[PDB]
Amino acid sequence: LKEVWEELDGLDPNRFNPKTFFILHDINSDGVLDEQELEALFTKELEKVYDPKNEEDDMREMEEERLRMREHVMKNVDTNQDRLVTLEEFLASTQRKEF
Repeated sequence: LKEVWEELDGLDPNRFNPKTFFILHDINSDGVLDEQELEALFTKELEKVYDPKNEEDDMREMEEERLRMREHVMKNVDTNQDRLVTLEEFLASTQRKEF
């Protein structure tokens, strides 16, 4: 097992791969993400950072953050505004570098 300090050059043709991030987030494997998948993805992100329990206060003033994501995604990713995002139109919002 010779680890050795690896050193890529020219940047291997292994371009990024946003396609997999779309799969891992596809829980019901519907090929699309609706307001029910983003609803759970926002409340859960707080689980990996905040720390709720049985109190009602710290989870209100910061509410400005939940709207910050629900809006930026619904505004910067919504392609044909159908509350539903398909893999096709979604790739565009990303693939189209000029944007």
